[PDB]
Amino acid sequence: AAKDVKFGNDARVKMLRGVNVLADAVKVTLGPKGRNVVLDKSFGAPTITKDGVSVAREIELEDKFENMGAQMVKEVASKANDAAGDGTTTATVLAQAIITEGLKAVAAGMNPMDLKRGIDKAVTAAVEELKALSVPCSDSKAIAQVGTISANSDETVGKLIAEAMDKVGKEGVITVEDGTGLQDELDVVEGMQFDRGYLSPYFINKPETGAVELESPFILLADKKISNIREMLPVLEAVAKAGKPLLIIAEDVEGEALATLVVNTMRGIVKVAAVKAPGFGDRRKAMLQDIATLTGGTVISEEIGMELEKATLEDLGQAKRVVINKDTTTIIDGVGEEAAIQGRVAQIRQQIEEATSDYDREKLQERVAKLAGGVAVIKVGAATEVEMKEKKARVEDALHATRAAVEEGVVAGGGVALIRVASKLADLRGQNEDQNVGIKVALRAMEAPLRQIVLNCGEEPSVVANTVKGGDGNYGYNAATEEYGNMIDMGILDPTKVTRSALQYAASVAGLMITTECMVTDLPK
Amino acid sequence: AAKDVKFGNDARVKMLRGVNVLADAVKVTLGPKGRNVVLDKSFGAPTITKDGVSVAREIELEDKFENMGAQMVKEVASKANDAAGDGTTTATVLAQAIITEGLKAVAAGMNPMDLKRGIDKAVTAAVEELKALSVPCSDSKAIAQVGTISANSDETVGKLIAEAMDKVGKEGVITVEDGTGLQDELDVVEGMQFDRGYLSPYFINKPETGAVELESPFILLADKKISNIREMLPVLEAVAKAGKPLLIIAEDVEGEALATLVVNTMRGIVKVAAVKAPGFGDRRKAMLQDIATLTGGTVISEEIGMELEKATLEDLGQAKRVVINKDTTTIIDGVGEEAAIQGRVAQIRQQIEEATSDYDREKLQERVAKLAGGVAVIKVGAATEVEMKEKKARVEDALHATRAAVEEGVVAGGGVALIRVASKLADLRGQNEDQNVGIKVALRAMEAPLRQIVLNCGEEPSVVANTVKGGDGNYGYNAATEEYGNMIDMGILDPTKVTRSALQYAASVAGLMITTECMVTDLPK
Amino acid sequence: AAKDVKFGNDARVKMLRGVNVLADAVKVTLGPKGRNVVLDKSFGAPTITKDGVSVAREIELEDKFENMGAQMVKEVASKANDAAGDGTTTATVLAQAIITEGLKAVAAGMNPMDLKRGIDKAVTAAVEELKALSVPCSDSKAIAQVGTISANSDETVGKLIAEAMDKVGKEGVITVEDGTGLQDELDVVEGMQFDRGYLSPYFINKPETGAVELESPFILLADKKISNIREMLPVLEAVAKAGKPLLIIAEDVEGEALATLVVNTMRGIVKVAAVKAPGFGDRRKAMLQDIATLTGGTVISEEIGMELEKATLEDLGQAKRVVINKDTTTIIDGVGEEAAIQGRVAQIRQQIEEATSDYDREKLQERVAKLAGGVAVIKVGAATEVEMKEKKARVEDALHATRAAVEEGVVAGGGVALIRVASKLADLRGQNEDQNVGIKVALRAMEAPLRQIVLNCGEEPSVVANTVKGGDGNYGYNAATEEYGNMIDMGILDPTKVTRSALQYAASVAGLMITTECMVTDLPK
Ligand SMILES: Nc1ncnc2c1ncn2[C@@H]1O[C@H](COP(=O)(O)OP(=O)(O)O)[C@@H](O)[C@H]1O
Ligand SMILES: Nc1ncnc2c1ncn2[C@@H]1O[C@H](COP(=O)(O)OP(=O)(O)O)[C@@H](O)[C@H]1O
Ligand SMILES: Nc1ncnc2c1ncn2[C@@H]1O[C@H](COP(=O)(O)OP(=O)(O)O)[C@@H](O)[C@H]1O
Ligand SMILES: [K+]
Ligand SMILES: [K+]
Ligand SMILES: [K+]
Ligand SMILES: [Mg+2]
Ligand SMILES: [Mg+2]
Ligand SMILES: [Mg+2]
Repeated sequence: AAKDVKFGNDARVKMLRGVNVLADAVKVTLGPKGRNVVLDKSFGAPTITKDGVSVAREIELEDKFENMGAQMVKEVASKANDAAGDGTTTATVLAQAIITEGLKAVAAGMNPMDLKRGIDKAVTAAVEELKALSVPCSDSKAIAQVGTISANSDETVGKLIAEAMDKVGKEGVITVEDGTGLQDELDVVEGMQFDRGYLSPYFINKPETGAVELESPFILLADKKISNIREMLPVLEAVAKAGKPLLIIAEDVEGEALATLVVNTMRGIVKVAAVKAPGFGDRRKAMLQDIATLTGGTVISEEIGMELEKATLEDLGQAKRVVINKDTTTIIDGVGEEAAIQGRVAQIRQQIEEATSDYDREKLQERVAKLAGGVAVIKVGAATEVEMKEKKARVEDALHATRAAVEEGVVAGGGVALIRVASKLADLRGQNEDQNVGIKVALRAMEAPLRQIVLNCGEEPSVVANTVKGGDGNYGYNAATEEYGNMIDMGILDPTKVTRSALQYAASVAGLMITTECMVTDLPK
Repeated sequence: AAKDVKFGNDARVKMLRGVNVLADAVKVTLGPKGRNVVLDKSFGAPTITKDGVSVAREIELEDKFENMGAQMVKEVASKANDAAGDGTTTATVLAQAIITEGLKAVAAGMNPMDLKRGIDKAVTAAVEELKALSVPCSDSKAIAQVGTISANSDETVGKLIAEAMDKVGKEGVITVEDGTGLQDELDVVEGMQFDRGYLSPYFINKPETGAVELESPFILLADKKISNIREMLPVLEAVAKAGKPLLIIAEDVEGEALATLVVNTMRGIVKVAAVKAPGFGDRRKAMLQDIATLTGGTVISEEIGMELEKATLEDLGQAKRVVINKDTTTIIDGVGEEAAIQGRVAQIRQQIEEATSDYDREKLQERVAKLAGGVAVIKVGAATEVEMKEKKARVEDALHATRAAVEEGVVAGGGVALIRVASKLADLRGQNEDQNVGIKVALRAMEAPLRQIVLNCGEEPSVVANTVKGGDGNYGYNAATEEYGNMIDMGILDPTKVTRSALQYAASVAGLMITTECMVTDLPK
Repeated sequence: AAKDVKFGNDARVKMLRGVNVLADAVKVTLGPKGRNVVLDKSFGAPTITKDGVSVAREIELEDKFENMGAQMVKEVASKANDAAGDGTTTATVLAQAIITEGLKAVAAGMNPMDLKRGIDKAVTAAVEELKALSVPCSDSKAIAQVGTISANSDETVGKLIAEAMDKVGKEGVITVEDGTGLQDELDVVEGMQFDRGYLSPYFINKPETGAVELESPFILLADKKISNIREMLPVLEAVAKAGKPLLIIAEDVEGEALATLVVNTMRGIVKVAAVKAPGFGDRRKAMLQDIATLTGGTVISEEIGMELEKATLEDLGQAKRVVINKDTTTIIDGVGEEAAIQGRVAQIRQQIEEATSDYDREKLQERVAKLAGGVAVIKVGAATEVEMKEKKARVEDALHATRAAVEEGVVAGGGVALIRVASKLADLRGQNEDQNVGIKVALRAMEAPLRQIVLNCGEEPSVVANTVKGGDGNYGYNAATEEYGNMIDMGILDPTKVTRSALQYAASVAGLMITTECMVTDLPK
């Protein structure tokens, strides 16, 4: 189709007007007291909301260029949120500020590549300083406060997350499902999680999750290197006869076996998800034995001398749910008899007092954690199905945020540590003075988040910024209570990973667009 | 339909504006550091890319004339890439420069035929000087670096190509297929390749390949000159009963046999692809015997005294794939028993120590290479299907580039040998001073590739050109590291054939446009 | 439908603008070095061509009057080409020149009929002088050069035509069909050709040919005056039972016979094509006997005493193809046994040494030529089906041109003999001075073809014309090599009939439309 082609600033101002309008609409919702926005409905009384994601979903511009600039900004904010979990409106504010400044600098006739270099290395140095500032978010209080701020001040969600992880542990998995009545319920069910996932994304029947999700499956358990589908065909027929999804745990699947597995799956014959055998060596065989006991399955290992041709439904493990991540797989409610699982746990424990090696110490700790802690299952109790989905979404958002905080730490929330680092990295410079200017652009733009928080709360952005500058460390300004103090004390915990990802993706999009010189779109007809 | 007819400069400016806009959009991606271009998408997030091919795929103009001029330019760049393998954006820059200069010179009231003569003979002289500069690209390092630059800096692809060709050899074939897991695997399978292809393009069921591709076929092997389909009909029925594709390897197929073969193929009765018997004389019979052993087939030769009427499925050779090029056919995974193929290889080897003639020396070297080296089969391991296709297409592009470099050599990359030759052929002149002007046009425009590379990298085109002019030979400027040195050293290898084809097709299109005086299009309604 | 009606110059200027635009687009392709024209296509890559036929296929005008004027011009150029075989662009140049001159003369208030008279008698005198200049094109060299220039410099086509006619002869037919592989093959097959064709065009199932073409037909062979369908009804049923086309060769078919034959054919019962019996008298019966032997048929004559009711499929002749021209019929690959045909040939030869009369001498020469020379069948081998059709069209055009040159001779090509006659018939005058002006118009426009040839080659039209005028006879200017010399020697042969027909049809159209005073078209809505 005939195309409208733009070059340089022609496209750039076109992008930037849409970006700025998008963020002008979004940033009013930043902070605990974001400004009201009435998303118009097709019918009836429209919906009033106060979060950046809600409005960002409801935006389209007649100007195709402004619209697509908004589309890239929304895309990059989504990229951040995937690696952040919150700060979505904060990510939008950062994106607008850095994008607008970078486009204005590009229009100033100065080097775009140097802008990108300065911005990127400044972001790397800021990530390093945040990691230095990153204190480990491990305590149940900090986890509760992370689930609080992530779910827009919901303490109970983070508190229950901390309880579930304490009950089950990291070697297990916490899963969220539909609640029965109106109250959530947590169950430490018989499951496990090992750090081996699907060998091919072709097996993913739930592409949104990035993990194969099978309900009440048959679980083949192989401690062996597999090369041919001829050995596997009777098992495929057996599983297809009962109409259950199929999960393979093998030491290796190679060549024709995997090829015909892919062929049979794309034909829809069998729902097959094949993963690596956890660990290596004898530990792998023992862990397969734990799986076999928990799911009522059996280990198919050549050391037994038994072949895969004669593998049947009882031989294959049975669970109620399995989730096969990229390099991780978890079993939820293994159908295998629970007292048998207890006997296997006692077997692993007697193996524990037989071993003494610290490597073996931690490996057996992991095994007993997987088998006994099982899987945390959360059933969200809510009244209306719309509130059911709302609450569940809050729950997984807080869960992802708590994982990010555990793995990256939490800095003081409210945007005050940003002011701290601005007081710190005010001296950062690049190889070219253009890189210096990009660094200073970043320093300016990165105080904007707190500024917009205070603005939407109805108070003074820059005055709060200056007063925080007067302080140091966690000294800052609760924009909800609007009080100066230690943000950690009043529970405003923004994880290191959240702001880190938001800033990194904002830098990525700003640099990429700074280096953009032409574009092609469709004609406005 | 009523037509918009243009004459002379009326059509010419129409063409040239589209050409110039096309290249203005394309050339920003030239070099290792091409400029960002956001191709728009029909929905959601558009596509950010940095290569001229992708953007060339996404361009259409409302102006019919500018659009259609850009269509010829895209076509001619494709013609170059077919005979080049890369330099696509380089070919686009060359095409714009030469075409624009030639159109301006035509508009200058000056002889177009002389322009074409000057441009063409200058391009021929430049091809001669490039061949003089063409150093043989035969070593694994140079092949790896060709696969690197062709795939936009991908060393591993060229390195694996060098390994595969060392394992299999020239007399075999390297084939790329879908991988099973996430890592590629290379197999030296039992196949072969001889330099005889289809006698009629009608047999090509894969017109894009220019080669008949048959999967698990029946392979008739005839050492005889066929003339009638009456002898062939029982074989056709036998092959059609089993539903396999059919590949004839005959000394000759003539008259009624070929006619009714074409008729039956048009009716879709049998998938028949007939090829010449490799070589001539007794060597041909020996090679048919090698094929018969490798594919489990039999040689149908009149010297045995047996007739073709009694040819059946077991008699016909069996492979897993066959690819019949224009004058070349390769067999991939011959179903014939492998130890039998080994016995045949030992037979050819004992024939080797029976012979002593150098002609026979090399013929038997070729035979043993074909039979033992077989076919290299590469299964590209990738996660997502989109990245699967991306990686595979990179692989075949680098493969075509490596073949071109082997058959033509590599000159120093980055556009520095172009500056060398400009310093060299600055004295080239034509019979008419118009031909001289065309030659000087070529000399000017041919430094533009490096200029645009340095421009897109963000640095000075003409200053780099001058500094290279100060140097000689492989002295030049890495536009990625942006350093002056020997462009051969850091792997910047542009094959002789790539730039040769790009320049030749640019000259062809420029001369054709220079000689064009009128054109007819549809009315713009 | 409501009509736009134009009178006199109102229509005439409308006509002339379309004619002039058509020729302005076409004439750039005249000569061996015609200018490039890029026919813009609906999709993909447009088509670059250099011949007037291709561009003439690609023209339509929004102006209804100009469009339909160009439609008459294209029609008359087709009329010329049918009676010429080439000079299509030459005919277009002549048509534009004469029409434009005729219209500027009519607009001068001067007699149109006198213009017509002058033009027509000038064309007749020029035809007479061309025939005087016409040297017989009979040798294989001249035939090869005719097939060369006709196919735009293709020597091999004319050379193979000369070989085929030497092998088969005038009394046979040279047929061109699809080749099997990639090379053509010539076969002197058992056929014949006699100078009697269909008695009714109703029999023509191939109206484009003007000849009934029957594939593998049943050939009734009669030596009798037929009057009734009753005798043929059993034969019609016999032929319809086997589903073959039917060819009658009878001394005469009259009245109800032919009428109900037409009825049965229009009902589609039988594919009947009835022709005259060749010659008259006993020679006719003997020639029917030759047919009966060659096609395996039988002669149905009353001298035998046998009746037509009992005529069956074996009695009817069998061939593989028959082509029934207006007054000529040829048989290609008579199914009749070949050694039987040889016995019949020996029979005719012994008849030869029994006869002595020169009339009988040449009649028997013709008979033996028909029976032994048979039919030349050319199977054009080519790679692509598009190139197959291209080559077939080239071959048939060269064949028609060679026939025209054999029957009319060749004058020196390149347009130099036109300049010769302009030196010669400069003195031609008409009865009225208006007729004189028309004659001078013809003289002026007659040098225009060479002028346009030299123009498209990029050189001086009028200077070449003057230098040729300085010479005489075959002295002229090769516009490809651009050299002064003998056109006959350097292979540039333009047949007398080609230019004769082009000029005659140009004169016809010019005179007709000059005498046009009004016309009617549809309204432009
Ligand atoms: N008491 C508080 N004082 C100051 N800032 C807060 C407080 N509670 C939450 N915030 C910050 O305000 C933001 C709420 O904005 P919100 O509309 O949720 O956008 P996002 O979804 O991007 O976080 C959070 O990112 C959080 O860091
Ligand atoms: N390190 C380098 N220094 C200078 N030039 C390079 C370097 N690496 C690659 N190139 C050149 O840059 C070009 C990459 O441009 P690209 O967008 O791939 O266009 P194309 O597809 O036409 O090659 C290659 O043709 C290559 O010759
Ligand atoms: N070597 C030559 N020198 C001069 N004239 C030539 C030569 N070869 C061919 N011609 C003439 O040029 C014409 C080619 O024009 P072409 O595009 O084929 O138009 P047309 O199809 O009407 O002939 C021929 O008619 C032929 O008479
Ligand atoms: K909020
Ligand atoms: K590139
Ligand atoms: K021509
Ligand atoms: Mg929030
Ligand atoms: Mg490239
Ligand atoms: Mg011609």
